Amino acid sequence: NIILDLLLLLLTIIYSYLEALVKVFFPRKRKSVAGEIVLITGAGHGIGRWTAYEFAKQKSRLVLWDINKHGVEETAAECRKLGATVHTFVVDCGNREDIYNSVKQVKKEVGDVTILVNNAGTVYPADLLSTKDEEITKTFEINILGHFWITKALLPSMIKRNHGHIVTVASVCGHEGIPYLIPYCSSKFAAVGFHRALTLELQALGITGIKTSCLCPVFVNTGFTKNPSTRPILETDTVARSLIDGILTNKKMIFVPSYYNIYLILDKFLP
Amino acid sequence: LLLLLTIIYSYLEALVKVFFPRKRKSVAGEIVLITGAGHGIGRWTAYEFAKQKSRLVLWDINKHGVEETAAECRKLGATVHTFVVDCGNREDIYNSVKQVKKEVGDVTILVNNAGTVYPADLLSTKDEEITKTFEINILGHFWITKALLPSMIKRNHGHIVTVASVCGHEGIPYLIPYCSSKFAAVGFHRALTLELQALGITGIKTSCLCPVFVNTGFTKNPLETDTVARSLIDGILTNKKMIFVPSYYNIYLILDKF
Ligand SMILES: NC(=O)c1ccc[n+]([C@@H]2O[C@H](COP(=O)([O-])OP(=O)(O)OC[C@H]3O[C@@H](n4cnc5c(N)ncnc54)[C@H](O)[C@@H]3O)[C@@H](O)[C@H]2O)c1
Ligand SMILES: NC(=O)c1ccc[n+]([C@@H]2O[C@H](COP(=O)([O-])OP(=O)(O)OC[C@H]3O[C@@H](n4cnc5c(N)ncnc54)[C@H](O)[C@@H]3O)[C@@H](O)[C@H]2O)c1
Ligand SMILES: O=C(NC[C@]1(O)CC[C@H](COc2ccccc2F)CC1)c1ccc(O)c(F)c1
Ligand SMILES: O=C(NC[C@]1(O)CC[C@H](COc2ccccc2F)CC1)c1ccc(O)c(F)c1
Repeated sequence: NIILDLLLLLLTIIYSYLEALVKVFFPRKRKSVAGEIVLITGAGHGIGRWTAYEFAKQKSRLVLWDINKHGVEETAAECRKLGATVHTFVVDCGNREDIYNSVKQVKKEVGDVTILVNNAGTVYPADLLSTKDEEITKTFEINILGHFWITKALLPSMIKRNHGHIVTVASVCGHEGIPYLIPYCSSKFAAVGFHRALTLELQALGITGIKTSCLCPVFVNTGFTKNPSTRPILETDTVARSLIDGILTNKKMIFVPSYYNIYLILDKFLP
Repeated sequence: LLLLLTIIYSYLEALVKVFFPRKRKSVAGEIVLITGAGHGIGRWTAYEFAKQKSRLVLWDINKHGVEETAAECRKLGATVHTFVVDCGNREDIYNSVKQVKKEVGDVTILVNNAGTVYPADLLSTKDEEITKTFEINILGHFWITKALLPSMIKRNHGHIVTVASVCGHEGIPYLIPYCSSKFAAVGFHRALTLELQALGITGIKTSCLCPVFVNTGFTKNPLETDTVARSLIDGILTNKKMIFVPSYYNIYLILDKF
């Protein structure tokens, strides 16, 4: 217990310092996203909202979607103060029909989205037998099925121009199971799979201009879930910074904190 | 290079399997519910359970195919009950669980095998088919497990078998909706294992079957059915959590993480 704490803590410093060393010695080049049409779902609060702020500083043209009218317009007001041109829409990102109709409006009002951030998410923590079936369905409808309908609507223009970036906001819950989050983990594993199979298909289809990134943070202080009872302290602006740095550098799998990948590599060796 | 790692891992495993073997439990007299048992993996898994002397509950939307499996199981000496159930339909699942309870009793081993696939690139897929894929390959696992888990918990004895794929571990072009639904099946199994553990439920075991392509006619040809059914039964009896078919496929998965 004292031995395994000091063992993994040393690697939380070893992997982290090794990465910050390679990041200066052999760096990945940063692209520009200025003037790109960025659509962010769940832009009304938390990660989506702070990702919208990063894109506003990057000089992108923003399209913000959310079911919360007040929340998304509040993010847009901050983005406009940052100097960005912003369009907001009230869209249920778990509703296939609402998504398609809103994509026609985005096309007519702004133009063709070049960067899609599938951020909107839901969760109803409970043990399997305490979950409501309506909750399981909502979780899948928003966390994964919505990613299909939005990507399918926006991908044809990106393919035609051979230029785009599909950003999947998953979780470390898409890599490991967590108790009381069975429907949620399952939907997040589905998001990781969509990103992986999408990357491989574009490659197989000879589509070189469309990039893919998958954001996998640990618990974040956004109010999305109730703070763990007794238990890595992660703030919203840190996650939004990690995501923007990942997108600009065309990084496929963005773990937040980046060192979290050692636990994932370790699990693939355990008895 | 990789052809050698395949022979090395395979022979290392067959060596440990005789030197330090896992003990095999009995499933004789257990009430085993197998979904999509009207053909392929589910059918040949039903045959393995019939030889194991289990009581069988076979579900499928293919009535003729499921009664054909049942006839073979009965020849093998097993008692078998068949039901025509859409394992992607929540209402049909719940009503059928009422009928299973009234006619057979409490299921102790659940095999979530029923599955669907519509190969096509993302932009060629039909939205109705993406929904069907999720409804059957994962959402159905929630409704069936939720219905059958309460009796297993009460008795602290059960086994939840998730039939996923290597597609639940790696992405495949032309199988985006399918891979996504299979990743969801792997995640359900992983989070379910960890939750039972956290809740102090020691008697309920979990296994996840992840085969590569199998010659069942599930998809057009780019591993035989009886081989997969044998691997699954050997995995269940030995309480193995992750059953890759072929078992050596795990080296490619360990390699991808580097
Ligand atoms: N918070 C964490 O601990 C954590 C960790 C890892 C990953 N994530 C993921 O990050 C994403 C954003 O979560 P967050 O922590 O910023 O949460 P949040 O509660 O701060 O905000 C999520 C936003 O999504 C919106 N939304 C919900 N349902 C929607 C729908 N049907 N249509 C449109 N918008 C909808 C909400 O209105 C809200 O503004 C989610 O996909 C979540 O699963 C969160
Ligand atoms: N065949 C492969 O290459 C392969 C590889 C890995 C995993 N798998 C998985 O193995 C499982 C079984 O596939 P298979 O290869 O034996 O296919 P199969 O075609 O031989 O049979 C699948 C069975 O599922 C039944 N089914 C389909 N929809 C159903 C529904 N709504 N309700 C009830 N039953 C339903 C079908 O009637 C059929 O009998 C699936 O979960 C599949 O995804 C298959
Ligand atoms: O950890 C996240 N939230 C915190 C919770 O809200 C509260 C704690 C429970 C886990 O509780 C236990 C775990 C193991 C044993 C016993 C527990 F009780 C998960 C939900 C969380 C939620 C979304 C994410 O996307 C994410 F990465 C992390
Ligand atoms: O491999 C399985 N089926 C085979 C196909 O039926 C036919 C080939 C395509 C993949 O094609 C390509 C992949 C990469 C590059 C170029 C391709 F053309 C998948 C579907 C298969 C199907 C279910 C499973 O569960 C599984 F594990 C495997």
